[PDB]
Amino acid sequence: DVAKVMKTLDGMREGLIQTAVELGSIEAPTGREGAAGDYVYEWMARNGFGPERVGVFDDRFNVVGRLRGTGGGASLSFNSHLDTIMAREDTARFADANDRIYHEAWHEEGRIYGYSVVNCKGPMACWLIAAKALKEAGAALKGDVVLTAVCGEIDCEPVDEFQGHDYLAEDIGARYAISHGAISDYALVAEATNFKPAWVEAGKVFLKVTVFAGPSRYTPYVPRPVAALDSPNAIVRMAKLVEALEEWADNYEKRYTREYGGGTVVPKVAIGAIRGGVPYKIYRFPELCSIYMDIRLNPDTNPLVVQREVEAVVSKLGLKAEVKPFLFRRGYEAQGIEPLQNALEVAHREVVGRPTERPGSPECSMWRDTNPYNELGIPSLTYGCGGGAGGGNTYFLVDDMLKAAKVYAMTAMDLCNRTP
Amino acid sequence: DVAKVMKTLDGMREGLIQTAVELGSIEAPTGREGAAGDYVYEWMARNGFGPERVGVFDDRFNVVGRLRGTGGGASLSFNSHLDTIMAREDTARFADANDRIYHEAWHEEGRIYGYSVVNCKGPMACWLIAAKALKEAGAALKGDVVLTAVCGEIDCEPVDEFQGHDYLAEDIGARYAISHGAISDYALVAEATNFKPAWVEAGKVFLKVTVFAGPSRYTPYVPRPVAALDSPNAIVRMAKLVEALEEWADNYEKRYTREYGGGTVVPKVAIGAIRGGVPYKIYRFPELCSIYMDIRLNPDTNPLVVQREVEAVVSKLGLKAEVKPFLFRRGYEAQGIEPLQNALEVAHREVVGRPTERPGSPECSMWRDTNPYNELGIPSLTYGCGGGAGGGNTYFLVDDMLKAAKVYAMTAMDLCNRTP
Ligand SMILES: Nc1ccc([N+](=O)[O-])cc1C(=O)O
Ligand SMILES: Nc1ccc([N+](=O)[O-])cc1C(=O)O
Repeated sequence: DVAKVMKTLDGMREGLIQTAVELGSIEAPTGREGAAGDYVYEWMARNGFGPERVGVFDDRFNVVGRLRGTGGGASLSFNSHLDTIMAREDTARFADANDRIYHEAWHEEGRIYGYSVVNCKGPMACWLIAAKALKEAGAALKGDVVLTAVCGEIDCEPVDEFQGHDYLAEDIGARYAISHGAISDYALVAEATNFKPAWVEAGKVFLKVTVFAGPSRYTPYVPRPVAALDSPNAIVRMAKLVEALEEWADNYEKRYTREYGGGTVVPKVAIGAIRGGVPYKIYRFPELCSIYMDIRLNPDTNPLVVQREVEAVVSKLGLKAEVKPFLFRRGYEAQGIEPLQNALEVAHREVVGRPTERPGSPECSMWRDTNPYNELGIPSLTYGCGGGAGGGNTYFLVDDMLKAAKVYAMTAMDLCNRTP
Repeated sequence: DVAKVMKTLDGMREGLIQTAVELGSIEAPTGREGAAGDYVYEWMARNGFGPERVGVFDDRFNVVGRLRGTGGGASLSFNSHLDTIMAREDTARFADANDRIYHEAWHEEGRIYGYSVVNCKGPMACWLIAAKALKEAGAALKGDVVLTAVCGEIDCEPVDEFQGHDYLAEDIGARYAISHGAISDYALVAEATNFKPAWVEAGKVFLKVTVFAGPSRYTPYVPRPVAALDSPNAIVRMAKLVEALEEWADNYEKRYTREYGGGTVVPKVAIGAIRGGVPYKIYRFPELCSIYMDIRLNPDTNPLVVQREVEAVVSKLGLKAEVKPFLFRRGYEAQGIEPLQNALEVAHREVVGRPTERPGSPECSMWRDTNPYNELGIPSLTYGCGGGAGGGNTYFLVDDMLKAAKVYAMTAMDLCNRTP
């Protein structure tokens, strides 16, 4: 069998690239994934995978389709996300929000370009094609192959005045699709891991640290000189608190590094946002300033601890602040992952030509949709071509992309013909 | 301390009753919890718990407020749900959809009447008041008391053409509130358990069993006689398939009963809805009919197994059908429950007057929002007065409700002054 499907895949090298660019071209930042979902649904429908739209919202939804199998075999889920990182105008976070790389996809040489291709339509293109090859090559599987394309993968979260349809992400994402029928025995989340598989990822907790000072004064009355930490202007104390927290962050990752069978989890910290006062009434400095922190957790850390740590860092400075968490997610290590691990490995060795190696710590210390599957007892690991977008890589090598498709296919033929 | 708060609660017995009826009277079936959330938000705000609205939709949201503590202590979460079971016009499921009991609440004697009070504003009223007592009695707590009132508790799930805002429930419910900041060291879910605490609850999986027959014929051409199982009318084969599944259902609970520390899980089965063809074009019998089954799971059952079981029940009749699951949730047993269990137990003995006993199997075999807390590592158990609405009880005794408020208060006083 395996030789039939392999030759078949070489048949669709063009189809592989096209699907990637066509998908890559669609503007699909988190919050506008609908357009891409429609493309995949049609693509899936067109190929007889009989898709369904699972979603909280009618313009933000997941697509679940499946390649039915003869019967009595393990079922494997293939997963990737619809949304992309950069919106068309994200001038807040990028110095150059207009680079072509951020919002398009193209074939400039035996490689494919576009942040929207690396994350994450390139991998999705791969298993979409791999499923096509099996069906068209009429391969024999006893188990179903489930094709899950999800939305809201990326870590956008509502906070404060940003609530609802536009800001939601992972709550309406893969975990929704699963809890509403996209279940299988094992699941392979396809993302760029550089052909290295990982069965651990990290949780996270988001803290909104607000520091209090005051009292506000009309600028002609502001009192100086005063020590930074005793400033009445909360932006100034925040300045100090930011630098203390930056050192805490430096140590946090070292202390909480944990090595797992699945990978080595090095959980980092970052201050994603800050805001105090409003730009259109600055005549009075603000009595409070806020920062938004992204703290990663290894699978074994309780977020309440981390809050208390950050609470402590604040107390050491004699500041008065409110540390409040507005997001908490858990990271998991796969249990019972072996069958999929093994199936993947044989395929990998056959195609790539060498054993799989330990993934880099960053690839095991982030959020990937393996956590929802593992959360619900569907053993999951992540594996794909290219290097991580957060790295960040900007292209894929079509040969690599073609290899990944073979591995996905072979993994399926292997695993799906084993009885659970 | 404990006596100060106890005398205080007798101070607010009427407020206890008023709060329940006022809350019970609000029409708040799942899908319209908005009016009630607003009520609680203002109630919470009026009393200084500084509430916040956590929700996916602006008319369906959870309310989280908290009674701040001095510092360096464990924090305890109190939880109850806003929604009620029966909508004002639910003529589809109830023979008398107009009974006063289904949609209102009233104080007719030392007891309070109303399905909306038993499930679930009676308990919510209890701890809302308990929080009031502590604050008003200036009791000493080192840790926060978190007041979480949620929506989408009840098992309404979107399916088929019923998707979106109106049909969503627990996905936007408590698990949303927690994943977005309503975290504590421990959590107590207040519902009617008959003053027996349980820290295990059951999962569930929903299957849409669709059976195919045919071919369609205009009534004057329908062929008879034919055996039931060979009928062209898909409603007829379904009649046979329903009785097979009913016998499978009788056995399922016996085979899968499991005993846990938190309780004994007896997982039942039920066929909640059926529909084949449409009432406004009956001249042609339908080539397919569907039933929607609600299958509970003990925490250790894999939803994939139960599907194969039912797929089997179909295959044994030689029927061709499509068994597809459209909901899957997991049931959990609490881990690390001891501190709450004990804190609860001491209060119970003092107020109720005797040791606590094992809960009834139904109360451990359902869905309660303890599963979301436990899923995310917050040990949780459920305890409240009265007997379960699913039973279904139709009233609460004002005395028992007052006791339950005393227990909640005492639990908080104990637990919140322990350091984690
Ligand atoms: N899961 C991810 C989420 C976000 C980003 N990013 O760089 O914005 C990358 C990945 C990834 O898979 O590499
Ligand atoms: N959590 C529940 C959900 C539904 C129902 N019901 O009878 O429809 C009852 C309860 C309960 O708590 O007893």
